Amino acid sequence: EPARVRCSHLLVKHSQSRRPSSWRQEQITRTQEEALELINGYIQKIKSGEEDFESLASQFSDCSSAKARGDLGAFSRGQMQKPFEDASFALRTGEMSGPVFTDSGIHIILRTE
Ligand SMILES: O=C(O)CCc1nc2ccccc2[nH]1
Repeated sequence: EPARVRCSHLLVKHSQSRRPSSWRQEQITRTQEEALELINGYIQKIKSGEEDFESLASQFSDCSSAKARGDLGAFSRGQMQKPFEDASFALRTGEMSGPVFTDSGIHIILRTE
């Protein structure tokens, strides 16, 4: 295990998220069900090739790392919420997670380093 991984991510928030607003929407109104549908819709478009992970994240991620095309930079263990940390460290570089759940909402993660 490396000390640190670098990942990008795409966050979809929902109305029950820890903090239900984002840079792109003043109040998050979508239900958790709609959030997971969006996430799965993204996974299937990135898989077929119709959409690009980092373009989607710059447009639609509810995390302000959208401005950096999803890039969170490098992080060690003990910094990120545990489910996000665990999914990140289990990816190979270039590999994308399935849906990942944290208090902030639902994520997909791309390990870059
Ligand atoms: O806008 C916020 O409240 C923070 C968004 C957020 N929450 C995260 C949790 C884990 C990793 C990245 C994350 N980005």
